[PDB]
Amino acid sequence: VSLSPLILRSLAELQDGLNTVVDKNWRQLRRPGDWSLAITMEAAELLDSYPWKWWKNVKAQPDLQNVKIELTDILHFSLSGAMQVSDELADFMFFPLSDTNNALASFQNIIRLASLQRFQLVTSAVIAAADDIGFNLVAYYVAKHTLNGIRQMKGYKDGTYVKVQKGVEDNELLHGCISPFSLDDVTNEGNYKTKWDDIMHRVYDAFGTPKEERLNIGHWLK
Amino acid sequence: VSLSPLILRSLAELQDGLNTVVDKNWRQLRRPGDWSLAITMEAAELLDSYPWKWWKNVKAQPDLQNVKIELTDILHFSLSGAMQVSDELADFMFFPLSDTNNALASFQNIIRLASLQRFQLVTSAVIAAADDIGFNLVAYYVAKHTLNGIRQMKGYKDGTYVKVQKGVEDNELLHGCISPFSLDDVTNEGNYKTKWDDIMHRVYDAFGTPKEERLNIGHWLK
Ligand SMILES: O=c1ccn([C@H]2C[C@H](O)[C@@H](COP(=O)(O)O)O2)c(=O)[nH]1
Ligand SMILES: O=c1ccn([C@H]2C[C@H](O)[C@@H](COP(=O)(O)O)O2)c(=O)[nH]1
Ligand SMILES: [Mg+2]
Ligand SMILES: [Mg+2]
Ligand SMILES: [Mg+2]
Ligand SMILES: [Mg+2]
Ligand SMILES: [Mg+2]
Ligand SMILES: [Mg+2]
Repeated sequence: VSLSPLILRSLAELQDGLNTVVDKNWRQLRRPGDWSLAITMEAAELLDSYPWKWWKNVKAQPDLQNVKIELTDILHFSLSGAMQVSDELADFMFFPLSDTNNALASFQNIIRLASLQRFQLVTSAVIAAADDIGFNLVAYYVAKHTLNGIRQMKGYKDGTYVKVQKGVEDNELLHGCISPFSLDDVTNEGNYKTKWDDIMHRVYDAFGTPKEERLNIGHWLK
Repeated sequence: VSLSPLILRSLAELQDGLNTVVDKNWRQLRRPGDWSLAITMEAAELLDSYPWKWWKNVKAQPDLQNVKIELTDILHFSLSGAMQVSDELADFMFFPLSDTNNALASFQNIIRLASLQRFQLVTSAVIAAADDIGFNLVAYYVAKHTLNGIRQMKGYKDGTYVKVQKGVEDNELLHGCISPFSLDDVTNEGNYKTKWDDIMHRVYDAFGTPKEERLNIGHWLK
């Protein structure tokens, strides 16, 4: 249903920090329609994790691990949209999402909500989806946030980064960085920041980031 | 603005024939929401032909030739949707489409129209876009229709087809199959069918289709 407001605020802080790595003055440069488009396009990636096409590889299997990654990407963009516009559940999300027909309908409705700039509702939708599917959305967020920062360090913005190397997409390495961590670990009121820092360092390890280039949890929090 | 109704009807006939190659009973198996999803996903391909991302290869150039292909793909799906539901312009398309901001807005609005199952309006939008950009939509349709059929012959539906070979995407070969043909050639009331047949054989040539496997224009027309 919902995250603790203190956890949500820390996620928002991380998101602002990441947006600032991309551009120092992102709050002036970006507009709500940018985040609508970004969510639309991640939702298309999410939809394409399923075998929806009736004319192309009809017996393909759903990439349910990639679903987690794309929902996490949507979260980054819905947090970002919410920092620019206030929006001023059971209608548009259909459970269980393990049913492919429910997933295709629900994730198409995320596109509609994005186009209406209902970013907070999109955030609520992703939280509800992670609860239904049963994955650790907060831990996924911290891990992908870290990979996002790594990508920026390694030339994503100037077109020199390569996402798939030796048969492995960078995103795939995140699953094992996160699996040691429980839901309680990453939402505990007193100790969550240390566990987020642990996730970050596991991701930096996975990409061989030199120690001097690593940004710890405190870099991101206000 | 609009095509001749006789030209539109022949396109619809070709579309029905192609849909029948994919599945004999497509008219029972498919539902309007399928075509909405298909158009959404082609519109995402269309949007991704532009350098819209502010965090990833920011100085990339638009793939304006691929725009033509993706609009043509949308047409196939909007024709198909219109065969299942009646819908029972200047608001949602913004010219010139050579302006990237106009294109991103317009093509996002195609997604909205698709989700509303306004398939005839989507068709009108594609016709208007081709008129504005200045490409031969009918010739593009016939060429991609032919490649679509070829793909089905070569295992697209069972996952054995390879779209990009030796650095060239199959779609790229279509441009040169079409460039000899004028707008008048492919819409002339008396002779258009022969010119469509010519396009088809040029596409079969490009993919080395044995003569016995080729389907001529008459296969597709009622
Ligand atoms: O201003 C931005 C731009 C991008 N992203 C992140 C969010 C997603 O997790 C990720 C998606 O990158 P792609 O793989 O689509 O390129 O980018 C941000 O957080 N802020
Ligand atoms: O029932 C169908 C399914 C697919 N297509 C065609 C339309 C598009 O031109 C093409 C897109 O194929 P992809 O490259 O997305 O897979 O498929 C049809 O015409 N009818
Ligand atoms: Mg993406
Ligand atoms: Mg992806
Ligand atoms: Mg993604
Ligand atoms: Mg496609
Ligand atoms: Mg394409
Ligand atoms: Mg396409």
